Amino acid sequence: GENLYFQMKHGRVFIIKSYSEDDIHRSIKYNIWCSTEHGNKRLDAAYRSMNGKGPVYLLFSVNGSGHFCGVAEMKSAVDYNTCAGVWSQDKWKGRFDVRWIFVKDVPNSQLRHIRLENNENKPVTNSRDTQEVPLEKAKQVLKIIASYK
Ligand SMILES: O=c1cc(C2CC2)[nH]c(=O)[nH]1
Ligand SMILES: [Cl-]
Repeated sequence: GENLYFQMKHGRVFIIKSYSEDDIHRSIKYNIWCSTEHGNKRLDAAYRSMNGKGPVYLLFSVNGSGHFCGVAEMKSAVDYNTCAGVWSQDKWKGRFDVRWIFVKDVPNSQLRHIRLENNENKPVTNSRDTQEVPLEKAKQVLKIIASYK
């Protein structure tokens, strides 16, 4: 048969890279995240220009792990003045709401043939934190993540 679900012109998709496995667990538990100052600025702009016309998806991967670990949607703008030190390292300023919609490990081998024309045609699996994913490649990534078993 066929699965044409992801094949939608409104939506923006970003890679999230975490050094910390603990912080992934905490994000899933409490449905919150924080990036760097410049990453927060990037995500906040995308969320606030989307005006709720479509989702901002976050594709999570722990640095060095060899796999993605799940997918969340942004659910709020960035609040830059929040309690410090709630994450494994005290390196972060602020907080935004997410909603994890998918938690499972997807090996990089399933995804490394998808390349990002906006990042020198490097594999999507070689991205840095808050690398944006072109929509047509994001649809391919989401289908692979959803279909993996
Ligand atoms: O390793 C990390 C850990 C976090 C915590 C959520 C703040 N954020 C990030 O971008 N990388
Ligand atoms: Cl695009």
